[PDB]
Amino acid sequence: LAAAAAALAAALAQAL
Repeated sequence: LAAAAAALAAALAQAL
């Protein structure tokens, strides 16, 4: 679950 959370966190960061 932390692995998944981090993946998505990165996606948002990279969006900008």
